[PDB]
Amino acid sequence: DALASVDGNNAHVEGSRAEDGEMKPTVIKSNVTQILRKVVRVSDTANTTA
Amino acid sequence: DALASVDGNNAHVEGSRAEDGEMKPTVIKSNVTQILRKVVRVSDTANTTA
Repeated sequence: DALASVDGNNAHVEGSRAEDGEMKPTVIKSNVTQILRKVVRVSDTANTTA
Repeated sequence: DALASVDGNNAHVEGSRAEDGEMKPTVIKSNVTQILRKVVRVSDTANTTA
């Protein structure tokens, strides 16, 4: 919700009222996860010795 | 029933997949009966003779 860059040169009289304020909303930024995987298969045949 | 015949070549690879195998069923032996009959007849006269 960064502020507004409408700084400008606002100058009004005292005996007056608002002129269409510019309230800005928020900004949503979303993301998504990622799957990681590691597999291991060992052959007990080649596992004869230690 | 009867166990599987001696294989001799029961050599399998290391870290391999379990083969489907082989399951032989049992044998149903069946027999039937036989009727034995012995007949005799004496005409009420040879039975009275001495």
